[PDB]
Amino acid sequence: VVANYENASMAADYIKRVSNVLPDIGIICGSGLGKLIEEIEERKVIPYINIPNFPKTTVAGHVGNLVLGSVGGRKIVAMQGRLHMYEGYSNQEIALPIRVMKLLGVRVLLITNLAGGINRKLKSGDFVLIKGHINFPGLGLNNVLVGPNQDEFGPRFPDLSNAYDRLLQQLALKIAQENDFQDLVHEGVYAFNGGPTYESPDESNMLLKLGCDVVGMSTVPEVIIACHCGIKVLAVSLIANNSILDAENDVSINHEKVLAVAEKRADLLQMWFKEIITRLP
Amino acid sequence: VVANYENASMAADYIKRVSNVLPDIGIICGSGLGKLIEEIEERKVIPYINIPNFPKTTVAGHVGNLVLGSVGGRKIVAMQGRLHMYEGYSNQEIALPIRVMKLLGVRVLLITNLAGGINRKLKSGDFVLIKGHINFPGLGLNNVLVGPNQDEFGPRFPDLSNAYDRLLQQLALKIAQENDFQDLVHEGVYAFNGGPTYESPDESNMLLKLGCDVVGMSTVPEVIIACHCGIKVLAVSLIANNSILDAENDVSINHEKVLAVAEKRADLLQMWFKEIITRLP
Amino acid sequence: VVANYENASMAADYIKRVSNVLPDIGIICGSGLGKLIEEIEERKVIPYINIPNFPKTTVAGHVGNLVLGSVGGRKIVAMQGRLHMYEGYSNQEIALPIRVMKLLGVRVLLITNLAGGINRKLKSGDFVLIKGHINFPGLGLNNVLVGPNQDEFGPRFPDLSNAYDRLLQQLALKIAQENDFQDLVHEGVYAFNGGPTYESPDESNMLLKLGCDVVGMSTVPEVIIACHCGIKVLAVSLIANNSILDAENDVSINHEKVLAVAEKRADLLQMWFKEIITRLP
Ligand SMILES: Cc1ccnc(O)c1
Ligand SMILES: Cc1ccnc(O)c1
Ligand SMILES: Cc1ccnc(O)c1
Repeated sequence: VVANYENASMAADYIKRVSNVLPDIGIICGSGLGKLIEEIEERKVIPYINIPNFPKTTVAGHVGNLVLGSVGGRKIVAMQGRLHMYEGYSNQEIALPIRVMKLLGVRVLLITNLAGGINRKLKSGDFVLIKGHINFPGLGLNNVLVGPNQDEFGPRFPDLSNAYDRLLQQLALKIAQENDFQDLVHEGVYAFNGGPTYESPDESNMLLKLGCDVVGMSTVPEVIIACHCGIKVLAVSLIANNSILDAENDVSINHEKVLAVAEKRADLLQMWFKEIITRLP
Repeated sequence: VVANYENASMAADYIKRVSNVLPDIGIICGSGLGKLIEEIEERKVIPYINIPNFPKTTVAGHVGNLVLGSVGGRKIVAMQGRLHMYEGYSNQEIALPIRVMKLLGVRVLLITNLAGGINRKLKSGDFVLIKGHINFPGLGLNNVLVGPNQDEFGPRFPDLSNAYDRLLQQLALKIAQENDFQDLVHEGVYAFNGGPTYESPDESNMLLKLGCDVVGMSTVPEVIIACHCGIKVLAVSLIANNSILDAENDVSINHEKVLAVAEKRADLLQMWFKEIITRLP
Repeated sequence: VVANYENASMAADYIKRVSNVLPDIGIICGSGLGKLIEEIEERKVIPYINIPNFPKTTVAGHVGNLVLGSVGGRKIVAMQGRLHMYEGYSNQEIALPIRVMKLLGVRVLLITNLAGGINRKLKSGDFVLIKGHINFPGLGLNNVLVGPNQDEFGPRFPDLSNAYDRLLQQLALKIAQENDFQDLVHEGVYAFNGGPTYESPDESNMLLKLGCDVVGMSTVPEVIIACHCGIKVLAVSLIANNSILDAENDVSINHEKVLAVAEKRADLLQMWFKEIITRLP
């Protein structure tokens, strides 16, 4: 199923019939960082498998719902269960849920992820406001837009120089200052590793030389589809470890240690993003 | 349809029946840089869709013709409507038209493209004679030769160290000197970005560190198929912008600005390549 | 055919019925470096094409056998005819033979390859003990583990920091010292170029800047599948040329020169790996 105008429209039609919510904000939450979705008010939970033309996700299993409702007086739509390209999903499967968001009325997309630190000033537990990216799949002929262009959504050759909205970064930092946790908040360049193996010690050393501050396996595909169709983006990484320090000390990373960092920062990230949603212009 | 000896032969048979031209020069012209094709003498226009085993191009649409005839007393074949890998074409679809050129008798392939400047001495409107490349799709398992080797055309493991003929570069520069526009002509290393998103500001900064002079989304696949089967190559980029300066000044690139640069330099590029064809040994 | 638990089990069942050997060591030998397989004792040769669920290899042709028997009193299984990703094999086709090795009882995998030298201290004829890697296909969304995870074999997100066993490197070097050829033995970081074109002169210059010591077109996929399922690895490159010196002197590489280096070092590599097998803990 192609992520075209007709197919996205049929999914949006179903959603509008069931939910009655007209959202102008979308959210995609990272691994262990989804608590906010359980606090959406007057909410409606729609399993992906019920929505016409949504991608099949049963091989990977686990949760996959679209959730609509209100936060801070604002109308939102959330993806509960993100699609990752290391699972084997195609370009068309990644793009269709974002283009449905567009047809539903979304103008701002807020994204979180868990990532590895490269810049030496980053520690486990820090947040990074993403200000640009290095898209290794894109350079290597696996960009999320490879294929026919869907002209109704956007141009054949997008410019990404303003993909990460500057005023949204400034609002996120302002709220951290108001609540006295700005000492945790950095800005940086995100490198997209297709995955699913963690960056090796020598890949980490290479990324340091190339000007990368953070590395992870998500986010850049969704940012590109959003920018292509005119949706503004804020993207924030939670740092699980510093991979350069780990290479110097021969220390390993693993999914269990990552998720313990997520649990440590989940409630603060929930409070931060609730206020960001409330304060959006 | 595989780009094998049998299938390429059937396409060449059709072409020979219709055109009567036996070319020894091939040309592939970049976006907005095709005016020379409209001035081929005693010419024959063959739509791709009529040629057995040529790739289907109707999803992308727009022009797609093979044009045979004479320029400067020399017999040539031109591709009018280039195939780009960001459209989703396979390795086999890109390679078959070049291998048909080989079977028709082509010994020299002349290529132009529109590209972004990385080296600080490059301005909008400059030309770059390409002397080597950095093939990010190739390093990343998307080389145009991934698949079975077609032994009749070339070896399993090609050497690319002489892919860009030195004497052809010298002839191009000599002609620019004769017509007093050598101040526009540089040489440089071409980085292949699969695309279709323009290089981001941080990708541009990375490419500067890695020794790239120019970046674009074409040309390297055709060069590799030509080198594999023994065809000599001249490749010239027209620079639309300097992406490093643009990142420093927060200025955007877009397809409209690119095509205005193409129109500005089209007639000079036409005159240059007409003389190159006339003067080839 | 997916490289899952059921399918790997059916291949292992066939092999156990035919060979009676229960190996705990596996070997994969590089191009022109397979002489040791012809000296396996009380051996059993099983063509890939006879084994249920093994990948089809007739388009590429040439030898493809699994060979079981004894070396130095140890029980081994060898792949005679390696599968390379530049031939077009899928992730699932590369992984299934390694996962069959796991089910048969393999705990240690020994690998050799032919590679190009980047570090300036490497000469034609030198050996490199691989201590880490830079996986350009992996960064670019062509990692061998892209797809559903097969949970019975290993975790969704592997850590590769100990993929190249340190004690096995130390044993290999000790044996070289005992036989007075340690002057040929280096250690280094291996860059994976998907291929099949040799690294270009400008790609070589880039790899030097990025901390790569050696470059080649194999080995990293098998290492990752082995590490994922808990198999220890020793990987050794034989250097055919120095690509940085060749770029400075405008000298070419080709398959014929490569194989002459292989013949020059084949008998020493055979003796070295026989002793390594004998001495494994
Ligand atoms: C959380 C973690 C840290 C390391 N690298 C990633 O891709 C993810
Ligand atoms: C003409 C243009 C300039 C920027 N980058 C490209 O790929 C193309
Ligand atoms: C043997 C050789 C030397 C150059 N590069 C490779 O991939 C292989």
